[PDB]
Amino acid sequence: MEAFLGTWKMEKSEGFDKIMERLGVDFVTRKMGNLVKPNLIVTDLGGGKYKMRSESTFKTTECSFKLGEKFKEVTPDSREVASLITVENGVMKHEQDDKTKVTYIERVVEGNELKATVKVDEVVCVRTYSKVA
Ligand SMILES: CCCCCCCCCCCCCCCC(=O)O
Repeated sequence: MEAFLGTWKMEKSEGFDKIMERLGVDFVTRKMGNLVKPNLIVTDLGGGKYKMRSESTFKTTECSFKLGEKFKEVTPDSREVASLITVENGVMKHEQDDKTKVTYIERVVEGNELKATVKVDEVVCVRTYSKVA
């Protein structure tokens, strides 16, 4: 998790519309989701716990978790999901099961850039972030 710590600003997004469409996100929310460019703040809480916070004009969302420990998450579009985050060969692997679809998120860091790949069924989205601090 150490590679992911800090603040990251979203620069570009591709395919997020298609992800939201597949997940059943409603029209108004999708309009918002396609516009916003969130920050992502990843913090070490000690004791193996971490927080991810996402700030945007839509809302602030966050979650605190330990690696390899299933937890309840609410997504930004207000689905209740069962989530599980691990790190494997440098890749943060974050699954979200909403009981209809499983969303697979992979985050990777190379230098100043964090790339978040989001997959639902065959749909692929990539969101690229730059390091702020
Ligand atoms: C901040 C905009 C929220 C818009 C609502 C979209 C809800 C779809 C949820 C997809 C799961 C979360 C994807 C996070 C990807 C990332 O870290 O950039």
